Amino acid sequence: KGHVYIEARKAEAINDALKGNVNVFSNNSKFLVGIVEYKDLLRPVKLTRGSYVRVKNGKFKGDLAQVDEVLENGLEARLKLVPRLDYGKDLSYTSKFRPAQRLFSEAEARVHEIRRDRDGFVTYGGEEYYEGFLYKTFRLQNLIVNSINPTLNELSLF
DNA sequence: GGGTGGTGGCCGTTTTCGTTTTTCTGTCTCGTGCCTGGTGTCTTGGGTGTAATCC
Repeated sequence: KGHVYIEARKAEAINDALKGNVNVFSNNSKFLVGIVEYKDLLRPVKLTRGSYVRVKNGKFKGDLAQVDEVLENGLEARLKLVPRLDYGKDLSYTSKFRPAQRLFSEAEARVHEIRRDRDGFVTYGGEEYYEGFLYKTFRLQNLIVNSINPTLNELSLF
């Protein structure tokens, strides 16, 4: 970030390539690059099913999960979460007023608030609930699969 | 119903160039004293002076 490279053959060529630009610090702060480093400036640079992942988007941010099914297009990956639902207690959400999490129990939703499709698979307000676990189409940008440090609650649960 | 979009949330973040008194501290060209290698001055004695005559 903040570093811009221009491939020229003379210093004044770089000067005029960066001249006439207001998005450039007025200083001519330019440094040469070693032969080995030339290719190092253009180097471009772990998502598996059953991989423990966390969410960062919308209301369910910061919730660990399991990647369930990846779409053929390669942009959206299904997740297995522990729902955070209110059972119609205050329906008449964000990432700061959210109550705690708990696996879907069909009995509670039936008693308080529901189209049963298969055994354990419940479609509730556009949400997929398999065996009490939250299923929804999560965009790959919304999820973290690398560098996840499991917490105490995850050891207790996972 | 579903496409387009203001939106509230979330998320993380910088850059046009536009005064006063002292003591202590660290450089500073500048100077001086030194020094050593080419050189300085002495003085003896024999050659280079000199002088006549031969032949």
